[PDB]
Amino acid sequence: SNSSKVSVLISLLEKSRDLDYIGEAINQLEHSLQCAYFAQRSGADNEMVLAALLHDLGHYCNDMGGYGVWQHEKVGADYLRGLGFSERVACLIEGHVAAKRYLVSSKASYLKNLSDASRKTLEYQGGPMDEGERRLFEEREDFKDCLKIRAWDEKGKQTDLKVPGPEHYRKMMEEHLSEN
Ligand SMILES: [Fe+3]
Ligand SMILES: [Fe+3]
Repeated sequence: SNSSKVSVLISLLEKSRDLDYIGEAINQLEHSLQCAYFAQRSGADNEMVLAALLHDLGHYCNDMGGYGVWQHEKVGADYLRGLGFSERVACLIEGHVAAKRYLVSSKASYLKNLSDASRKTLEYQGGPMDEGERRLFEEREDFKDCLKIRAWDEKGKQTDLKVPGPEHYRKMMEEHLSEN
């Protein structure tokens, strides 16, 4: 079914509120919700919103500071592939880490924009990209969308911010599973 797959996701999400914040300022649920809030606010399609909603899903579905889970972009992507999510949502989520490594190596002042948690994890994710590694990232057809998502992940750290719950994105997740 599709109503149960999303019922597991919303269950996985709501339980992140009870976790260890992984060094951030808001719990892992508000971080997920604010990203989807900023994604939907920009007028982006449903695929971009869901990707931002589940970009750090690999932190609590199964070693980094500890400020997170190893390959949380890969683990989070693989988990959604099993549910039937599109490859676009998978790669956008899997490329959210590489998006930061690109922005840091490109913008000489992007490190300050980073959270304390995200900066510490960079020393586990590969640090600043080399000259040749950022070459391949720019070759991606979703090179634009990957940078927009990471911008929402850095912006989604607000403490005094009201954001719709996971139930607001339930219908969006159900319709997405039907298209695939
Ligand atoms: Fe992340
Ligand atoms: Fe994040």
